[PDB]
Amino acid sequence: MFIWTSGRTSSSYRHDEKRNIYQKIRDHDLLDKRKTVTALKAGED
Repeated sequence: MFIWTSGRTSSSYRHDEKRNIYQKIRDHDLLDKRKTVTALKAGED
């Protein structure tokens, strides 16, 4: 979806390496479907 406004900013989305890791771990879960069910939650604090 394009933009109607105007005020392009910096990356901070593709740059940061720790910003493109989430899609990684989740990729490791795809192989957990067989492993035990959910466990040890994680979010904030």
